[PDB]
Amino acid sequence: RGSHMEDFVRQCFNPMIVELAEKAMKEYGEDPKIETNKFAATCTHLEVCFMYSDGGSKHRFEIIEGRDRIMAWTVVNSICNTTGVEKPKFLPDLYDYKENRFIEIGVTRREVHIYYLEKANKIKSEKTHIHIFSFTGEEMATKADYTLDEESRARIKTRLFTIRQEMASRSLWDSFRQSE
Ligand SMILES: COc1cc(CCNC(=O)c2nc(-c3cccc(C(F)(F)F)c3)[nH]c(=O)c2O)ccn1
Ligand SMILES: [Mn+2]
Ligand SMILES: [Mn+2]
Repeated sequence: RGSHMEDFVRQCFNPMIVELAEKAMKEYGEDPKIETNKFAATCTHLEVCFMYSDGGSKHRFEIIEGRDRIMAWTVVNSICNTTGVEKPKFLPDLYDYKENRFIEIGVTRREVHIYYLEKANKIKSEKTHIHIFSFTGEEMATKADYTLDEESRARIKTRLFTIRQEMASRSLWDSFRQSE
């Protein structure tokens, strides 16, 4: 209790995103009061996922991340049963109604190369698109198909570097980097 990471997450991120990240950690047996770095990562991942869905058209994306585990699996069943795409192994983040594929969003504190390899080895049915962002402004997507336009993607990298900057200004970034 009483971690600077917790008060920064509550001050930096959206109240709804903080609430959405708290439920996800509660449900998966984690405690944002103590597991404060994973609390900051869950909030960051949520925000990026929400800006990404805002980058396309109105009915472009279906948001999977940010729903309770049971409701998230229900909507992918409807997506699989009306489109014909195969059921993803683990839960993804989005679905592309324009490109007809699921999307896996990733935010990393390392080389964009390593994370995607990790995210690719657990989805052997490589039908799901994988998209990595980085806190240093680098990105990395499947088949070089970065899905969105450059302006929407650049907005994501800008916000990511602001979070890393605010984290470092409070001497929190060093603990956040050497923990992923
Ligand atoms: C906190 O609730 C959870 C939930 C799960 C299963 C569901 N998870 C996802 O869907 C997911 N998780 C991450 C992620 C972010 C930081 C650290 C880690 C890891 F260190 F645990 F690997 C993963 N990034 C994504 O992009 C992503 O989609 C697992 C654990 N905790
Ligand atoms: Mn997810
Ligand atoms: Mn993800």
